[PDB]
Order: sequence, then C-alpha cells, then structure tokens
Amino acid sequence: LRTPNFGRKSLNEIKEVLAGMGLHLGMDVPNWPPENIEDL
DNA sequence: CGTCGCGACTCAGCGACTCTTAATCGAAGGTTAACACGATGTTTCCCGCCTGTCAAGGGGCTAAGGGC
Repeated sequence: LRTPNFGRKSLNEIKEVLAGMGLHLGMDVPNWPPENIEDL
C-alpha cells in the first residue's frame, strides 16, 4: 500500500511463492543479511 | 628251365604356418620430354523469398482508486 501496482490482485501470491521456497512472512531479523557478510 | 616284357610298389624327394602373455615413445625417404583446345568443374555477387528485429499505432482485459 506504499507504492503503485501492488493492489489486491497480487497481494498473497508473492507471499505464497516465498513461503513455498522455504521462507515465510518474516521469521527473521529486519534487514539482517543486508551486508556482504552473508552473501552467497 | 632261366630271363625279361610288362606292371605296381612304397620310399625318398620337393613345397609349407607360428614365434607366449601386458608392457618402454611418434612420426618416418625416393621418380623428374613439352603443348593445345575443349568439357568440367570452382568461386563471387546478386537478386528472390524468407526469415527476425524492434519500433509505431491501437484496443481489450485486468485491476486499482474514488464516490455514494
């Protein structure tokens, strides 16, 4: 809801795709791996 | 009553295939008449058809925001 082209049409498909990959809606630190320390 | 006329006979003789089984390193040298059209390929561009860009335009579908 902060930028355009992010309405209700595509609001849960991206979250489902991210969860299927192995991650989830959060469950980590905000901007934790934002440096080259955990780069791979 | 002998042999030889005439026959086979096996004996020699002459030719001829392989060199275990895995492995130590890759290729390897000569022979030196002249010319001519013709039919036969060889090689270059050149357009023909066609294939492939991205763009322009547009609409139609999908979706997101605002109002009652």
